[PDB]
Amino acid sequence: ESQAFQRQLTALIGYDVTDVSNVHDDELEFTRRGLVTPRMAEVASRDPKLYAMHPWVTSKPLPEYLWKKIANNCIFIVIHRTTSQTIKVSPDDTPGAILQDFVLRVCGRDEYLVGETPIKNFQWVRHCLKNGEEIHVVLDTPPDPALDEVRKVSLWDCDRKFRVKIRGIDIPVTVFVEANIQHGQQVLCQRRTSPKPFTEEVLWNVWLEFSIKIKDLPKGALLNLQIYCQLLYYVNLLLIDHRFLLRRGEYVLHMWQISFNADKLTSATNPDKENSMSISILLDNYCHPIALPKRAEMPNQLRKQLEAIIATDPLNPLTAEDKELLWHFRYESLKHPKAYPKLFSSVKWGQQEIVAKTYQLLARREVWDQSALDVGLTMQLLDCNFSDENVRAIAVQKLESLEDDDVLHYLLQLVQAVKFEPYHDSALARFLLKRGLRNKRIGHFLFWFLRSEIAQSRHYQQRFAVILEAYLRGCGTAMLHDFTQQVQVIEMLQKVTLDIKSLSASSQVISQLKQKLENLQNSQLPESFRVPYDPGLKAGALAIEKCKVMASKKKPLWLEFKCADPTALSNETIGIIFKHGDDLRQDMLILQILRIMESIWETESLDLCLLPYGCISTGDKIGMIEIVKDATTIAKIQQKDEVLNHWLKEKSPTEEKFQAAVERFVYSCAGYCVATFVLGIGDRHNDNIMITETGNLFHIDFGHERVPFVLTPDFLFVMGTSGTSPHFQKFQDICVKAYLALRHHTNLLIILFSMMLMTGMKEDIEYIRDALTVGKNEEDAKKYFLDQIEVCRDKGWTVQFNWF
Ligand SMILES: COc1ccc(Nc2ncc3c(n2)n([C@H]2CC[C@H](O)CC2)c(=O)n3C)c(C)c1
Repeated sequence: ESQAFQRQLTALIGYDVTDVSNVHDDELEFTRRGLVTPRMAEVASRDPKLYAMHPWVTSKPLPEYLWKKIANNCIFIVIHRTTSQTIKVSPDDTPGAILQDFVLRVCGRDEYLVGETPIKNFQWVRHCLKNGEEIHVVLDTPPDPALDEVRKVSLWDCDRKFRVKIRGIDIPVTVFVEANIQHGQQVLCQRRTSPKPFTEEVLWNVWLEFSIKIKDLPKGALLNLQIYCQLLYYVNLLLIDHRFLLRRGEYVLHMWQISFNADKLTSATNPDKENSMSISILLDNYCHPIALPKRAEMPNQLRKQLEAIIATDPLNPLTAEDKELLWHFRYESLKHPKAYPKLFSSVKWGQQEIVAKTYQLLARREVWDQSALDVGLTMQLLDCNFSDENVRAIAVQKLESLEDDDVLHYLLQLVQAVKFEPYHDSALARFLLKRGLRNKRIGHFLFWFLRSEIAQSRHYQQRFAVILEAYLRGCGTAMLHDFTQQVQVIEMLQKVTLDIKSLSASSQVISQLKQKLENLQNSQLPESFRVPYDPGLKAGALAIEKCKVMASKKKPLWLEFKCADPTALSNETIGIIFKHGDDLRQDMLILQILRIMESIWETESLDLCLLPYGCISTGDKIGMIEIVKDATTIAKIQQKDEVLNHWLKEKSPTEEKFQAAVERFVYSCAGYCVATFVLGIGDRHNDNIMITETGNLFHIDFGHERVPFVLTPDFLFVMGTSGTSPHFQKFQDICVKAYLALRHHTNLLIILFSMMLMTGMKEDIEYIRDALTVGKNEEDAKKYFLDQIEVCRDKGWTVQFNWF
């Protein structure tokens, strides 16, 4: 009766937040009640009308390539009733002015054209102009906001050295315990136990005294415990808790098993108590509670040394000379905004006096607050290397400036950045909540980004579940209903995917698939649901006739659905692929960097025609993918030079379209050539590369003799070259222009890649350093990328054959 709402959330989240079996403290519960106020703050402040209609707008300028589509400075928009009427409108006109009570909704979508923004600033308009599609809208009644209703003694006095006694270990299946006092990634001090023979139970009952004092312990200090037989098991314990108190008492911590990573810094313990290793520890308990409280100019040559350090990439290491120089001239380093990540690495966190000096420094935020928002720099202070709550907070405040559109660009990476946070109720977690509760699109993707990690990562499911419950308790009854219609479908369809995969090592499989879905369609399944990757799109009834099982090494479910919106322009079905086997969380990350790459090029007035298809990971190596209409594989066309160009002319009806297809190929090919090379996912097979009948080429399957990228003689013949051509010159020109544009955002791409490698996947990250050629000049870099084209031209088909 009363607890029916919590059980409703538990089914949506995929984890029971009310469960307190895998906890040793009230951390998750304190953060649950602490997340009430920021949720209430956004629910009360948000506009009912604007939130219900969720307008997707951008304050960014209109691109140079998109102005070419608007003739005589007036675009055409058609308003529907049975009857339609075309209206010529200026790009600077507001929807109300075109309206001359009634809303302008997109035909066949849940996207609305409202607010004090011009038509050129609407994301749907910029999309229609790109693909060369007519802007079709319908005079609708505004959606009711009532559908979105919401249901309702000092530590610095302790001069004694820190110690912790390791009682023993226990496993049902030579060894020693490695104790570490960690702050981020840096180890303050290390102490190891005597090596005793490895058995079922190994007791020590000995105190491990550290060099660090109680006074010198910082906020967010971790007690890293490691088992070496070499490394086998790991576990962590936050020494200074969420209530600013030094931990006390007996603890039995279940350790995570191995075989660097975001999964190592986790405060959460192993839920598998009947199969994992455990550790018994005791912390010095006291009667009184121990709580934690709250110039001259640089010379010419030394300034040249300091400015050189700030100028280097985020991966370049800081020596003792570098760290001491940055800390001594911290006030001059404070003047430079790019110096902040390198400066906050130069500070001794295991020293009470030094940490206090970092706080009085940070107080003079006069230059940081006034500085231009650098997302690369902002994200830099949110990684594994930064664990001070106050240092991480100065980055989160800069993210507040970021508009809704740009929040969507980095939403996935910001969600993964929570893994690097020492405590649960953090500024970043509170930020993701507020931005998710303000905008329906941000909140929708937030739900799926959180639900993806909960379903797989047991290391962070407890943390992400309390963030999802906090979002879910303010998204409104309308979204809560939609999220259930989505969950019910994705869960029922995940069952069929794993069932069909188990039945295959044909006529039998396709007849059994059509059997399994038919009885599901005429049962408890919803009549309509929202597409997790395209929330504007709404899929209805299953097209059982068009449903099939794909023929590959894995057995995915090719599913087709009729559109729920009857105001849709075409009767075209929605295609969704349910695939098990590959890690879709990796595909999710690469596709996001690809979307960022498109925005990076947009600011530089470039359009490299990338196709970043929809992909949402739902469970254990299982999720959904977008079916790209009128698109096939390169290997499918082969099942050698003329073969690809002939397919383009065959699928082209008029010469007007084939001359457009060759241009659509030149941009899309060069775009994926640059993108895949930078991220180190360029040496791929024809089966993992696709092309549309419109000429748009795109890379697929990012589930983890050599060549930098794919530029085979079948593609070069489309351009008209054999081992120059007017199209090939256009290709190399845009290849240089696109590569040069990404080098202007090196630190962004370095920090995006570094995070991806830690949350999704040391020497491996070092790849982008050479790929984006750090240290070299713009003219020197031009020759490097042109030489990579020459490697592809010399190799040709040699690499493609080698893939067995
Ligand atoms: C994460 O990888 C994926 C999976 C499916 C799609 N969508 C998709 N739409 C239409 C397709 C298609 N795939 N394929 C594949 C099947 C998988 C195989 O590996 C390659 C060929 C086709 O033959 N047609 C006609 C994408 C864009 C990426």
